[PDB]
This record gives sequence, structure tokens and C-alpha cells, in this order.
Amino acid sequence: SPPGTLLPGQSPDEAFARNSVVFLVPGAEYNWKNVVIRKPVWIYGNGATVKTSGLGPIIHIMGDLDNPMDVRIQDLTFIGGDSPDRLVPFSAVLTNQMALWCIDPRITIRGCSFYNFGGAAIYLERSERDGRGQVMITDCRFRGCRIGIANGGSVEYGLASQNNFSDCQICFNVVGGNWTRSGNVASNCRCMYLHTQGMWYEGAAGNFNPAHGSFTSNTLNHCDYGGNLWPTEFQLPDRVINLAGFYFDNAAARLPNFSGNSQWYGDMKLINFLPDSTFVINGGALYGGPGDTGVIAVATALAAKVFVIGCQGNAGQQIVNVPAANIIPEVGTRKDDATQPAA
Amino acid sequence: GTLLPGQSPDEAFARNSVVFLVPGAEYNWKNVVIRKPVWIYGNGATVKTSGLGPIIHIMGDLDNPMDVRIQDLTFIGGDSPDRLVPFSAVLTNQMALWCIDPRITIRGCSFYNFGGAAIYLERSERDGQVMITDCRFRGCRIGIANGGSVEYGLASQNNFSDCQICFNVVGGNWTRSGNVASNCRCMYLHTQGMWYEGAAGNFNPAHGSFTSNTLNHCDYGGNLWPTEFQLPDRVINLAGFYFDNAAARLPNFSGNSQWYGDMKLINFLPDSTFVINGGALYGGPGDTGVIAVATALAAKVFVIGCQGNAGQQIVNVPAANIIPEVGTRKDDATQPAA
Amino acid sequence: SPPGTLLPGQSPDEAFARNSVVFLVPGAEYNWKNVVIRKPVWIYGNGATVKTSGLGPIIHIMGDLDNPMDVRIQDLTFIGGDSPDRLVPFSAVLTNQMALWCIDPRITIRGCSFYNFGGAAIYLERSERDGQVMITDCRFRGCRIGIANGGSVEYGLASQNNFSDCQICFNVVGGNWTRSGNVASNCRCMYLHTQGMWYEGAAGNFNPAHGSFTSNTLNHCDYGGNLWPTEFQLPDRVINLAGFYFDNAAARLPNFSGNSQWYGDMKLINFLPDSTFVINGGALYGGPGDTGVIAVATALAAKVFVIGCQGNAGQQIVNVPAANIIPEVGTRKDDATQPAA
Ligand code: MMC
Ligand code: MMC
Ligand code: MMC
Ligand code: MMC
Ligand code: MMC
Ligand code: MMC
Ligand code: MMC
Ligand code: MMC
Ligand code: MMC
Ligand code: MMC
Ligand SMILES: [Cl-]
Ligand SMILES: [Cl-]
Ligand SMILES: [Cl-]
Ligand SMILES: [Cl-]
Ligand SMILES: [Cl-]
Ligand SMILES: [Cl-]
Ligand SMILES: [Cl-]
Ligand SMILES: [Cl-]
Ligand SMILES: [Cl-]
Ligand SMILES: [Cl-]
Ligand SMILES: [Cl-]
Ligand SMILES: [Cl-]
Ligand SMILES: [Cl-]
Ligand SMILES: [Cl-]
Repeated sequence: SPPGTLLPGQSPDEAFARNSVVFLVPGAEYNWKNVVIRKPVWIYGNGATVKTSGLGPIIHIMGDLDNPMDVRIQDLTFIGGDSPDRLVPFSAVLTNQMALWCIDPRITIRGCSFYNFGGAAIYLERSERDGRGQVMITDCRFRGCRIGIANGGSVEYGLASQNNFSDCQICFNVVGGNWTRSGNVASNCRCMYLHTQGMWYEGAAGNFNPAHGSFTSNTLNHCDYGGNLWPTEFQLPDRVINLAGFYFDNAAARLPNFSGNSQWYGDMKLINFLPDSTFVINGGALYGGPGDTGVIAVATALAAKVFVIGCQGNAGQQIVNVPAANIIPEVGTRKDDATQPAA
Repeated sequence: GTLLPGQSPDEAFARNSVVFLVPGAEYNWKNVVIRKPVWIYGNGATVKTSGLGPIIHIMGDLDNPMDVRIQDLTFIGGDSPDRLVPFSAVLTNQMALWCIDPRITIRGCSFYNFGGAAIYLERSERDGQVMITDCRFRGCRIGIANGGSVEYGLASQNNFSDCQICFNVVGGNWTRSGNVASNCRCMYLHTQGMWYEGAAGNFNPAHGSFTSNTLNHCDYGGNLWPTEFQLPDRVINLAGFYFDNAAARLPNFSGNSQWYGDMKLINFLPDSTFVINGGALYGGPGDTGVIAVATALAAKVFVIGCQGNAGQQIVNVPAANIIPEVGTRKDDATQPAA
Repeated sequence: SPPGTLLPGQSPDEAFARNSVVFLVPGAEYNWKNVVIRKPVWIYGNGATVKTSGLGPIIHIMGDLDNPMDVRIQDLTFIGGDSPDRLVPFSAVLTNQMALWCIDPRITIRGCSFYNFGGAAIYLERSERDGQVMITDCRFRGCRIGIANGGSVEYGLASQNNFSDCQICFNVVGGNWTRSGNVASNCRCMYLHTQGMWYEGAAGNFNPAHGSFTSNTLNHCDYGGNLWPTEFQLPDRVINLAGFYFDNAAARLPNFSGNSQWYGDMKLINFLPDSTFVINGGALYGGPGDTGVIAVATALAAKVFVIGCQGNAGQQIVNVPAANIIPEVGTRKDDATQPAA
């Protein structure tokens, strides 16, 4: 192997430690487990596939926020197992079933695919509370994963755009604040966006300065009806929750900006958020029914702070607890029901 | 993995999972067939062709997890186009890529002077992720044609210029975001009885997402393609955005710029509303960049959070449906014409 | 040296003039100054780094708008110096401290990084008034200006880029660009357009701005992170920068939708009267004090709308009439001393 090439069966750790850039064998099958990257390196995957066994992650990446060079991973497929067991309860042990675990990340992940991870396919965390460590995840595919992307507290200002999710329970497990998530396509996932207190994958910085990012031009279809196979019921560290397409429950956090999103048979649960704010579902397409499929529900206590502006939709779409004066133009069927949203 | 000019592409694709072209070289291909996933690193090469297209036929395997991927490759379909020739079934073959049952990624490629659709995607049967990003389309009759049941694709950050129709839309649920189009007659077309519906037909159509796009100089100040356009069974008069299908819903439409970029909302499924949200609507003088809705459906259309000038005409949408006021509101039941 | 490879220490000018596509040595360190590209060429940077010295640009690119092939630069890091001197007054001298100076560009810049440029990291100009431009997935850090597009450099796309610790991200003259999905933090100004700018180029301040500005984030511009000064020297006067600064009676504002402004002040000083402007679908968070103020000139206030925006009580909206703000967001205020140029 000339310098820069990493063959199947060779030691990845040694290759990464000795090279600033590494090229994999085009279309080859690798088998990696707990590989450790301690310095910036670029990996050109060249259409290769990385399988694994046992307890993940496939790669541990120890970031150096001081170093101007980023870790970059392009054009690589990661396989976490065979098609998932969706009925297994989630637990601390399964949080290890990751493709990438990055701490203090300065990373670019572009054109990669992630199949059948029992935890988060990608997990980013910060070793200490503070965003000069820029994170970019674009043009990736996620299929069969429990969680797509988990960003811990103080992993901030990342960009996750133009990704495609299908058959995942939770696409974005959101803790760290200020991310832009734009132009992502999701279908047959229980939940595109989850934020609450007491989450998995908060990391060492904890649930700090959370969410309040940007969520634009995304599609979240068939969350609760007409495609998704993952259960609604989901085990957090201290309690069970009932997932929705968009789930937000944290009295100490603000919601992201929410504009240009399509929700066909979604459901959205705005359970709790910081009272010194408003929230607008802006420029959305809201399609649902018949029955309670693709419901948007807000806590009555906060309903007056929620608006639905410039949205299109059908009569079958239910909007729950938002005052009629707050919905311009009329869209869907407006309803009052203080039992909704349930946590 | 290297494929040289003059070698057989079919053999190279059938024998390799990944193929690298000679950087900057000129290839000459015609009716190449790909039957298994393969990645092509184009490396700035150019592919010319002759006769009847496509340049490449791609027979997809939806069962197979690997995608076909094509990067950094320029496709040339001919010399600068004959814009006055009537469109016909024969010209539908003048394609760069024809993909069936696609699981495909097309990134950083350029498509010049195709007499049909530069890219055509179809499904062999009614119900495979599709990504088309950072591509350039210039001089093509049609940019991207997605047939019925080719759904949930992403076409973003592409640039279209001097094309008659950028997106020939049949298949549903695509995201089309951040595309820049100038001097094209039509950015988006959906109707019944289209070209390139493919085997699944006009099924579960449109109702996708159309955000942050720019469609400029469609009917004035740049475009050279004719308005009049031949579908299989009738002639239509194109607009920057043309929608006529009583059995389909419109996409979400937010953050788009329309400078001299006419829109015709002729017909759509009555159990829906439509909003032109967060747009910039600039037009006039005269009837340039008109937004027109059928009077029968006008009450279901809203123009919300849009900016624009006095010269921009908005036709048949009720005044109560336009917040804030933008342009010059007008009633005219002869608009929009098919 | 096989065809298409350019090694450190070899002449870049000769390599570019002899090849249509060039591959750099993966992860190698190059040192270039005033390299000249006269014909389309693609550069695969392969994670290499380019340092420089003296007066920039690192690369001069003389475009041929007649030629269908683009210049393409991928996966390359450009270093303009050590961490910047933010208190130095800006002057004509420093405008040369660029990574890329392109004239009559047909160019794609993808996956590149730009560190510590004393001028514009990227400057695009047109040699004559009336060529597709794409700048995506790039990082800009410590630069005075990120991207400067001169007059008649139009219809470019700048999307999915990340800016931090820059004074001005986009120095906007040329019209009709789409700027979408960009993330900026700790920069004094994300968008600047006015008369009498730096980097107007040979075509001047012609057919300016009026593009598209969507899904961007501009955070901590005037508070809580940014270290660059507000006060900024243009050729003929000093201005006081804001996160979004627009002052040109002869130009229209871009479409403005889906943007987040946390401590991200906006000054709409002057713009063409035959238009309206809408802050659509935004998140507007500010306070306490005058941090993240949105201010419009009282003369033009009636033409400005704030539609479908969310925010907090601390966010100040100045001079926009109450009837123009739907739904209510922030604290509405009248003050004709704002915005100051
Ligand atoms: C971070 Hg292992
Ligand atoms: C970190 Hg602003
Ligand atoms: C995808 Hg919900
Ligand atoms: C089928 Hg939406
Ligand atoms: C599908 Hg050829
Ligand atoms: C391009 Hg209309
Ligand atoms: C030129 Hg708008
Ligand atoms: C173009 Hg120097
Ligand atoms: C970044 Hg203001
Ligand atoms: C702190 Hg935003
Ligand atoms: Cl660790
Ligand atoms: Cl679905
Ligand atoms: Cl967020
Ligand atoms: Cl191979
Ligand atoms: Cl065929
Ligand atoms: Cl034009
Ligand atoms: Cl659509
Ligand atoms: Cl009004
Ligand atoms: Cl070469
Ligand atoms: Cl020059
Ligand atoms: Cl976008
Ligand atoms: Cl602009
Ligand atoms: Cl938007
Ligand atoms: Cl004034």
C-alpha cells in the first residue's frame, strides 16, 4: 500500500495516526470496531463499506478544537447490523451502537450512508461547557437507525442539511443549540425532531443552552400513519415518552425557527417551552386526517404564544388549542382539547 | 477501476463497483447500459454522443442497498438548441440519463443542449432515494423529469439557464430547494397528460416542497424558448410555474423569488389551500410576471408575507387573501389560460 | 511528475496552463503568491493547504465568459496569515489580502476553507457591465470580509457556508444572488450593501442586491461574541455596521425569509421606494438593552412588514408601524434617530 491508502484488514488506527489524508479501496468491504482518531484526518471512502460487530462505536473521534484542520469523512457507507429490532426497549447499553462518536468535533461528514444502528448513527458531544468547532453533515442517508444524529450540549452551530432519513425512530436527537437543519427529507420515521429534558446523548456538557436553532425546508412525512413501523413509546433515562414527528418539552428552552416545512401525517407536540418567546409555524404544508393523524397540539398554557402563519393544508388536519385568531389564513380544523398534547 | 476513452463503458460498468474516468478527457457514448450499482467519478471529463439517446440507460435494483452515483461529469447532447422545433415523442429520447427504479445520486454534473429531458427517472410499477445537487443545466428542453412513483427525491442547489422546462414534475413528494433559474420559460410544470410519466403514470403527483428557489426572466427580459408547448394530446402555454391538475395538490411554496416570473394556477384538488409564502414578486410594465389563479379556486389561494412592486400583477386572488398588500390586484376571468 | 499532479514547490502557473484538471498532493502544504489562471481548470485540493506571504491575492483568475468550462476549486484550505488584527483601520492597502480574485468568473468553489484574510477571502468582479458562480460548503474564519461580489457578478449561489469571527460575511454589490442556509456567528455583519463600497470592481455599483436571503443564521453580531469593531471605513466615509446593513436609495432589498437573528441587529436605512420589504418567517431575539435591534428609516417604515416572525419581548422593532407586524413580536418602538448610518 502506498502512503495514504488503507487496505481491508490493515490497522485503521495506525493509518489515521500516520497520514493527514487516507483513501480507501474503492468499493471494498472493511470491518472496524472502536477505531480511534486522535488528530485531524480526511478519509476518502471511495464507495467502500464499513461493517462492525460487538459494542460500537465503529469510530471514536477525539477532536482538537485548537487545530484548524477538520476531520472529514466522505463517500463511505457504515453498516451497524441487519434490519433493526424495532420493539426492543431502548437502554443505556444500546447507546453504544453508533457509527461515529465524536467529542469536541470539528468535522465534516458528506455523502455517507448509515444503516441499522441500534443507537445514534452519529453522536457529537463536548467534553466541557462553552462554537469555533464547525460541524457539517450533508448529503447523507440514514436508514433503519434508532437515532440518526444526536448532538450533545455545547455542540452548537452545526449544519445538517440535504440528508435523507427513512425508517428511523428519531432523526434528530437534539440537545446542543443553534444548529441549522435545512432541506432534509424524512419519511416513515416516528420522530424527526426531539428535544426535552433528561435525554439520551446529552454528553459531558449536559442539557445546556439547548435547541433554539433553525429548522427550515424539511419534509417529515408519515410519522404516525401510513408508513412508520417504530413504536411511539420511547424510553428515556428516567421516564417513558410518547413520540411525535416534532416533539418539544422543555420549559427552560426555546424552539427553533420553523419555516417552509412539509408535514403530511406528521404530528407535532409542543408541550412546554420558555415563556419569554413566541413560536410560529410559518409557511408550512399541514395535511392530515381522517381521524387523529397528523395532529398539531400545543399546551393550553402556552397556546396564546403559538401562531400558524402562511400555512396551507386540508380539512382533515387538526390544530389543537391554538386560538383561532392566531391562525392566518385558516387551515385545517381547529379544536380545543386540554388533554393534548400528552407527554 | 479506470475507463479510458474508446473502451467499452458497458463492460467497465459490469466488471467494477467504482470507475474513474480520465481527468478532463472527452468520451463518446451512446445507449450505454448499467445493470448493477456503480459509482462513476467523472473527474471533469466530458461525454458527447450522437443519434438517439439516452447516453446512459440505468436499470435500477431497488432491492440493492448500493446506489448508482455519478459525480463531476459533463454531458453534451448536441450543439446549441433549436428552440422553435415542435416537441414530439421522438425528441423524448434525447436524454443524458434514463433511469428506471432509481437509487441514484447525481452531484456536480453539467448537462448541455439535450433535445429531451437531460435526466429522466421512472418507476417500472406503482408503489429508492434520489439526490440531484450542484448540477448545471443549460440549453436543455427539459432539465429533470421525474415520472410517477419516483418520490421523495431531492433536487437542490442546481442552476438552470436557457431551458424550456426546468422541472417536468409528475412523481410526488420531492424537495426542490435553493435552485437558481434564469432565462427559462418554465421552472415547474405539472399537469395531466404529460411527457415522461413513465410506466407508473400520473400517480400521487406533485404535493412536494418548493423553497428558496429563484425563477427569473421567464416571460420577459431573457428567455428565448417559446411559450407554446406540445404535450401528447394538446398544446399548452407555459408559465414560470404552471399547475393544472384537478386531481393533484400543489407543493409547499415558500421563500421563492419571481422576477418577471409568471405563475398559472389553473386547477388543483379542492380539499386544499395554497399559499405563496415569503416570496418576492416583481413584474411589469405590462403583463410581465403575472400571477393568475382560476376564479373558481381563487378563494383557496393566499399570498402571505410577500414583497414586491406595483408593476407585479396578482389576478383573481381576493384582496382579503393577500397579507400584506403586494403588487396590483386585478380581476380577469380570462386568466389563467391553459 | 505525471500529468495532472502539481507538487509543492512546482510552478502553479505552468501546471494550470498545461492541464485541464490538477490534483494536489493529499494533505501537503503549498506556498503560493499571485498565481495566475488564464484558462478554465479544475483543482482537486485533496485536503492540501495553501499558505502565502506579502501582497495577495494567492490566485488571480482571469475568466473567459465565452468558454463553457468552469474553474472549479474543491477541498482546499487557504491561510492568509495569523489570527487577525481587528482594530486596524481598513484601507485600500488591505483590499489586496485575498485568497481568490476572479474577474469575469465562471467558478465553483466547494468544500474549501479560508482563514485570516486581511481583505476579502474571495473577490469576484466583472470587467464590463451587462457566468454561473457557486460557493458552497466553505468555511470562513478570521477574515475581514468573506465573499465580496462586485457589480455585474450576478445570479451566484452562496449556500451552506459557515462564517465565524469575520467583520463582514457578504460584501454585496452584484445583484440577484441566492444566499441560503449559511451559518454565521460572532461576526459584526452578515450582509452589507450600500453606495461607495469596497470591491465594486470595474462594473461599479450597478443593478445591485435584490437577490434572495433565506434560511440563514446571523448570531451574536453586536453582543455576546463578536470581537470586530462596529465602526468601518469605506472609501469616502465611516459607517456603523449591523448584522444586516442596507443603505442605497437606488437598490432593492433581497427576499428575506426563514432567517434567525439572535442578537443580530438590522439597519434598513434607505432603499428604492417602488418596493416593499418583508421580514418573513424569522426568529428575532434580543435584549436586554439595545442588542439585536431591528430599525427602519421612518420615511420608509410604512413599506416594511414583519410577518410570521417569532421572538422575545427584549427584541426591539423600531419605526415599523404596529399594523405591519403580524403576529406581534418583540417590543415595538418609535425613534427617528434610528437607524444611524
Ligand atoms: C469521543 Hg469517543
Ligand atoms: C458562540 Hg456565539
Ligand atoms: C419522517 Hg416523520
Ligand atoms: C404520499 Hg404524501
Ligand atoms: C430505464 Hg432505461
Ligand atoms: C428561469 Hg423562469
Ligand atoms: C436582473 Hg432582476
Ligand atoms: C481576476 Hg485578477
Ligand atoms: C454572525 Hg452576525
Ligand atoms: C446563545 Hg443563541
Ligand atoms: Cl471518548
Ligand atoms: Cl411514506
Ligand atoms: Cl434546534
Ligand atoms: Cl473497483
Ligand atoms: Cl430502458
Ligand atoms: Cl436574466
Ligand atoms: Cl412537487
Ligand atoms: Cl396590507
Ligand atoms: Cl490532465
Ligand atoms: Cl486583474
Ligand atoms: Cl436550503
Ligand atoms: Cl442581495
Ligand atoms: Cl423559507
Ligand atoms: Cl431616508
